[PDB]
Amino acid sequence: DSLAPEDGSHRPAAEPTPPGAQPTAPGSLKAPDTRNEKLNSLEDVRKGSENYALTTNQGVRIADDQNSLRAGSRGPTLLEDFILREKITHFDHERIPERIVHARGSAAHGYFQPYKSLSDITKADFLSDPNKITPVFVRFSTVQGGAGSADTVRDIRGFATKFYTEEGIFDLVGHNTPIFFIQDAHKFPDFVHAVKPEPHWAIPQGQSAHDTFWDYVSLQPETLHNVMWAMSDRGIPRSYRTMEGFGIHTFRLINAEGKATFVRFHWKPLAGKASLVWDEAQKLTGRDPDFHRRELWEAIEAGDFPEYELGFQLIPEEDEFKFDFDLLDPTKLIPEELVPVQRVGKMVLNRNPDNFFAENEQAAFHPGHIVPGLDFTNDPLLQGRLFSYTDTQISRLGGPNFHEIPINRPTCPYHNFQRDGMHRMGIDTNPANYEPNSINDNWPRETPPGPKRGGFESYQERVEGNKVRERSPSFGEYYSHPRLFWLSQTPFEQRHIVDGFSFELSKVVRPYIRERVVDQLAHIDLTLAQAVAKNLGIELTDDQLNITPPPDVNGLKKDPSLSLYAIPDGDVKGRVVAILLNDEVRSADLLAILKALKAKGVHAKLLYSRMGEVTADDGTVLPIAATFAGAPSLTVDAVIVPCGNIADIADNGDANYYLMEAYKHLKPIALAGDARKFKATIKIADQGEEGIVEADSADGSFMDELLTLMAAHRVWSRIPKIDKIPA
Amino acid sequence: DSLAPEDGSHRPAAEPTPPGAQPTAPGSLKAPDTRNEKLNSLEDVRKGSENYALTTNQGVRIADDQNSLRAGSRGPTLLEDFILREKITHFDHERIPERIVHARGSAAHGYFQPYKSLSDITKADFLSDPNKITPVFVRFSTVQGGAGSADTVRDIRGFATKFYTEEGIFDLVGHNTPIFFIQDAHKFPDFVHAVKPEPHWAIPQGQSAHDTFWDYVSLQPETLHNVMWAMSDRGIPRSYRTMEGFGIHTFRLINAEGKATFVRFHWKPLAGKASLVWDEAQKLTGRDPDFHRRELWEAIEAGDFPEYELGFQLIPEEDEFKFDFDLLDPTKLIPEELVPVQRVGKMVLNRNPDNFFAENEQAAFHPGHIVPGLDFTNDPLLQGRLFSYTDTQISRLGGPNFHEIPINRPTCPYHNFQRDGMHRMGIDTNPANYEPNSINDNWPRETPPGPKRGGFESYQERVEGNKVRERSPSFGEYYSHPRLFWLSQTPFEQRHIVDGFSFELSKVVRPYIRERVVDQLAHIDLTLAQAVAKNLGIELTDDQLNITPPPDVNGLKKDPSLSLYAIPDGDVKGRVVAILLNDEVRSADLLAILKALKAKGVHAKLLYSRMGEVTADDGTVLPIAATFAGAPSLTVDAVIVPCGNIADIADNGDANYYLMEAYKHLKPIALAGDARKFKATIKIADQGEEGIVEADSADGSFMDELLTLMAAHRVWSRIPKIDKIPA
Ligand code: HEM
Ligand code: HEM
Repeated sequence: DSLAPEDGSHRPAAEPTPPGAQPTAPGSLKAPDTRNEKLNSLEDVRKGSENYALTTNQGVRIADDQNSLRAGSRGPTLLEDFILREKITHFDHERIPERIVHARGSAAHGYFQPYKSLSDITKADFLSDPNKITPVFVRFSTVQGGAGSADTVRDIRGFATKFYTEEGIFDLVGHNTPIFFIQDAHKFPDFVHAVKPEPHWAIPQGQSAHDTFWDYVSLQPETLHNVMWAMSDRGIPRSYRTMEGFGIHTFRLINAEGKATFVRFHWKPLAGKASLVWDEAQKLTGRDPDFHRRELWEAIEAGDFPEYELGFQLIPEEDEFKFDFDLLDPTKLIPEELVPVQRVGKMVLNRNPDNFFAENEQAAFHPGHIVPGLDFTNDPLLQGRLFSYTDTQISRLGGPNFHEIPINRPTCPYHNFQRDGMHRMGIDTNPANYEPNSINDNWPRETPPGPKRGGFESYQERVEGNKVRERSPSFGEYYSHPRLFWLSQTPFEQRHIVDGFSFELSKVVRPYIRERVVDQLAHIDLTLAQAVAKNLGIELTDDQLNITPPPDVNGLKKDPSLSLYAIPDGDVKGRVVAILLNDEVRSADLLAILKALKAKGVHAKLLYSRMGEVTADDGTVLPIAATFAGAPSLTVDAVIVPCGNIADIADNGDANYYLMEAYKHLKPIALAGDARKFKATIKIADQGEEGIVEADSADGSFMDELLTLMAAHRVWSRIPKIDKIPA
Repeated sequence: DSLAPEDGSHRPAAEPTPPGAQPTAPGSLKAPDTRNEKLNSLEDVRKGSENYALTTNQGVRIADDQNSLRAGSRGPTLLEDFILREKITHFDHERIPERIVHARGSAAHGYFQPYKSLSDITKADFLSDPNKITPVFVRFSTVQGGAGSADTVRDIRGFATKFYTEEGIFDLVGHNTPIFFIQDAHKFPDFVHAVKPEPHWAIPQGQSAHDTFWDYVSLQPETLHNVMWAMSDRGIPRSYRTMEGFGIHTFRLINAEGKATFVRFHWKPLAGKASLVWDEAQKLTGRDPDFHRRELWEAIEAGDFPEYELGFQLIPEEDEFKFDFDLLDPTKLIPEELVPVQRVGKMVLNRNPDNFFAENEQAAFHPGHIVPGLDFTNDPLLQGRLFSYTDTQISRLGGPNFHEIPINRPTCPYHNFQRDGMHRMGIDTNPANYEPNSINDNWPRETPPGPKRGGFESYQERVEGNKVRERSPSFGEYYSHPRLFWLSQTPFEQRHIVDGFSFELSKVVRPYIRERVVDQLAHIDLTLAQAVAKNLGIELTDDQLNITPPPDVNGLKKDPSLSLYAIPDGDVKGRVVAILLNDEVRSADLLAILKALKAKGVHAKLLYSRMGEVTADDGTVLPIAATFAGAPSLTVDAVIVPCGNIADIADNGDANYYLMEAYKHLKPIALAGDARKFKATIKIADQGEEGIVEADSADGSFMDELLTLMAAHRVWSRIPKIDKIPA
């Protein structure tokens, strides 16, 4: 029709812009100059729209897209209307099955680059030269919930990276904790079914807090280590940018001379580590179920690119048997105090997709997708994974040509004798469809193994044993890793752990399950169990009080890299602040505030009790971003309240509640001049307290005190005051 | 190993029990004696479990289900482990595509029964006798969100009913408002795409508060009427039990003599109409995303069975053109003040399913499944629907034999010449697979139409017109029904409509879209338009202030049946109350309370600061159902606080906050004896106020006040005081 506004405000600028400033858009329209080899090769499937006629899928122009063909304008719809039937038919078949686990996920494009050559330890081409740039596609996700479930639930997180290398696709499919719940792949459907919604009524969504999950845990102690990680704050991250990444299993690195080294993969966040606190996370699933997906997308649009460092834990083959635990057991970690992480390269995420369904929903990752330079090991969880990812993709993606969907295709060449199958795209001209053949002179040909561009050959490991269905005796210890984890947390992190267990077990209906869990906790640590017991109204038996604790792990009694906050690594860039306005804000306060924030790279959200504009005291006009109710304190990292006509909002229930909720969730609060009246709303002493920044006006140290607290992420010293406070 | 507790507390009693007292279970173990003819025919495929051996799907007993087959205890997994591959293969293929629309839903079994014979107006066998019972299967749902989205979002609700009649299956596939958003089926994909998550980032989940939906509404004024319904409290029901249901389309009833009568279908809830308030509903999507599903399962387990009256709006064929609106326009309703609802029968839901996937997820409903005695009309929306439901079940359910999935099978006989297709169950013995045939003497055979047991014949309506793609000019009126709806609401209902519009338009990023929507509202009612506009910081122009309001609907100024609350119809039976405990409860108070609750069928939940138990002053050991934080006020209808050691919970942040939320959300609160100390937390009344029940002790008088308030659902008179409460 020609319906866009003349002034053209229906379309966002194609340049970096702060969260909420402009409408978000497909990646190639927001950042058309952000390119890589993978992005460039997708140009053959991209479709525009501007200046084109509206057509059927066969290319016939459509004259009327508002009506069906009928006999009379009030008559029956005719069967001969092929335009209507095509339109509704495509609509009716839009959906494909979601992923059996990790259905909910958010993705982006980027690139990886090695810091130096690793030709000494591996012959993988993508790690061989500091100038080789490798394009990546990454998907972050939850585990339990469906694709329409919420982002900030309590759960393990997935971290999958598809490396488009020159010698093949390499998929590193990891998680956000260094261990998994079970030892053998044979139990995966059992563990998955226990955590997922119960089979009679399909409840509950996105939660482990129900009878069957805890039943399975109390009968299978191997799950205790990863259960400790999920009940800690590791289970509710602040953002996909601020969590750690792990491969979990021990793999092999193979060099040109044929030597094998054992490796555990690590992803280290450059924005540091941060998480939410339970009541904020749970509330946040209602006020904004898409908070992580939204933050990821907006961070890239604003230029705050997620950056991670790839790291390796390296173990010589001769050291296979030197630890207290088995290296092939995925319920056990390798303490950084024993085997340091070597920082090897970096990944940067700098462009969003164009179409979620086509790039994200259809992407397929699989741990079996490795390259020459790498190899597997006998970890029994990894072993059964190799079977599963190829099999499941046959029904999810509809056939064996899933590698022909544009986001999954390699950028390097691929030729073989495989043919046909549903949805076949490639037209092969090879006269032969088998080898050995003389009709095409045996092409394509096998290629011997070598130091570069050679064929894949498996490491020749020795196997000796009988065919048995049995667990290795070295896999039989379940309590010392959990205890190592428990003793490395800070005191306030231990408290959050206790509260996660108490909360979750309180939702378990059958009381005997709660009691058996508590018993299992008494084998890990007594203080932990006494504390969980008292919140559930349980008494420990005298026998439970004398259980002997498990041993140290190779002499360690703590490892600080297991805590989120022991060794702080905060980075305030990309964090966001809430500024609550009034109808006559002191513009001198506002300019000192906004300029300090921009200097550190922190975003501001200007809030008010209605939408539209507000006029500052010097006549300056401020556009309002959202209302107090529309952008709750759950969404910001800290609150600033500037001087001005404070009586405008001193009596508004939402403005006050905004300060009580943030105060409760331990975020820093700043009050300028008469905005100090608000201290009475949160029971702050006249004297003041750590975490509340207050001054006569918003000037000098005001902003610097505020930004120091933001780098410390939350105000842990206030824990003691929040139990009162009705928020 | 891993067995049940000695006391048998792992299993639920097979008798009606209140919500939360026991673990929920599959319907056939919870109510073995509840039967109907559909439930009994499902006996062929129900599978048990106690006392059987674990096997593969080929029936081979499994010796060890904890491990994979490997070469040695720490060796590689063997390809020949067929037990392992069968187990993982089935898991890898568990998911099927979710429903294109209405993916999130909850179902139950029950039966329908007519009040009188309706053979003067219809030859429909299920309506011909008061003593004839028809088994039904009903599915309630949201529209927009995926299958793992939350229950209490703002959206339209689906109300689908499958009738297993003796002359075929009849599906009455309706909604909870009497009109739809659009007129022609050709625009369905356009409207659904605008409301669903945006295509570049897949945000937002289960919400219409985003740019593409308001864009579409502002350019298609036909949608305004159902947008009014959605922005009112009709968009957020308290329960599937407390909402109305409609077929929307005008349909036809045909009697034995061939006479036709136009009909609109209604469902009237015998528990009455009731809804949440927005703040509550949004927060409840985070505290329990599965609330409507839970509540339905639990009401059926408690014996508070969902019951509805089927009603008909009947209009003679000669009165087709006697209204100011076209009867075939699905964006127009038929005021009950003009054509009353005749009550025809009752439907009762009395049993949950055994397996949610097998019965709820594979069920297929379709508005084209009618039986002799019913017929269609030329409503252009209805007409397009007939193509769609059959088409989409071919991919969702895998082939053309979906009528052979047990939940979908007819209980009457079905025979024809259709053969083959994927997963074909029935083995045909008929030597012929075509007709006419002489080799089987032509059976099965066609049956002529008649009064009972006849073949289907369409009503022979005259069709006169040219083949055009054109909207009837009679459908070109968009503003008088929304005006009629606005003027029939109570004043507090009106405020909530304004608040829903303001809230959603505040989330639209492109400001010109808000302005256009507000412009459209000015054609309906200038008071409504002005209220929304003030909240968005928008000034109406002089031009807009002089828009002539639309005309009346056949002389009506208003119709009270369009409001939820103008004519009170509430029932307290099945509602739930929170009782906040302390460590020394006055047993006398507690017994007066529980007795009265039990007399009216009101359930109770005893809450505390920890789980386990408390002892009342006389020793009546009280088991705690959940904590304050664990079962928030959002999930109950009213709050009671008994006397006792009140200093136990007087300074508990959670217990004070609990009363402030219930107060904000207009729920009745009862305070006894020293519990009156809590009046300071909700800072109000010295002499008391309506909505707050106080007394020295909990007696008969106290309880009757509280029960009279609960029958009115919420305390509307408290609206003007909530704006100042910080909660
Ligand atoms: C170390 C333990 C494991 C980790 C870290 C892990 C990680 C992941 C991640 C991140 C995804 C989502 C990929 C995406 O974004 O599309 C995924 C999917 C999946 N995983 Fe795993 N997983 C583990 C164990 C297993 C096991 C033992 C099995 C089965 C034997 C399994 C079967 C699957 C399947 C079937 C999918 C869906 C794949 C698809 O639909 O493309 N996983 N896993
Ligand atoms: C008055 C308007 C409409 C109403 C009241 C309505 C109602 C419903 C309901 C209640 C369901 C869910 C059934 C279940 O529980 O499985 C549903 C699903 C569906 N609707 Fe409609 N709908 C309407 C308009 C349309 C239109 C115009 C189309 C297409 C032109 C359409 C296509 C579908 C499809 C394809 C499904 C999924 C069916 C399945 O997967 O089994 N609907 N609709």
